[PDB]
Amino acid sequence: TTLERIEKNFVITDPRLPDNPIIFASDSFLQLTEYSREEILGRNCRFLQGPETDRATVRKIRDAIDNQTEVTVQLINYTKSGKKFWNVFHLQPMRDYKGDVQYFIGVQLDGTERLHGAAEREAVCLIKKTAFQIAEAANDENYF
Ligand SMILES: Cc1cc2nc3c(=O)[nH]c(=O)nc-3n(C[C@H](O)[C@H](O)[C@H](O)COP(=O)(O)O)c2cc1C
Repeated sequence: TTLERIEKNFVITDPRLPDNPIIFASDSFLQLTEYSREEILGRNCRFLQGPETDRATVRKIRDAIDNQTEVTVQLINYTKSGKKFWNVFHLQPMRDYKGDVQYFIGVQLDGTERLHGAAEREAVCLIKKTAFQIAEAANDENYF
């Protein structure tokens, strides 16, 4: 139940810094994407995007960041070696006591296909629970 013990794909970014960089990436995220921490810490997550990534879906994420709201989408992402995967992606802002966004949590559920129906429902339920758990752990450890 510790932040570093959560065995899920996620990053935490700081939108009060230039270009909303990654300030924490989970071990699972590194294994999934094949990047190491000296490669992606302090960088924006958009390195996951590539030729087949749908630009309109990316705009939805952009808008949600600009508006400081949550969002859930499915989109194609790329590992460092350039292999494609489908990503059910959930963005969850982390607000302090007065409602200022301190960080964004980003959770990735990787797969080989875009999901529909009950399988999409399941995936979305899962990543939204994971984001809740991350937010609680980070706060309980005064991690950031
Ligand atoms: C916490 C967080 C996690 C993100 N995770 C992903 C991701 O897993 N895959 C992806 O394609 N974009 C992800 N993004 C989106 C990019 O960082 C960026 O916000 C998006 O591409 C839109 O901004 P842009 O138009 O400048 O590229 C994430 C953003 C944040 C803030």
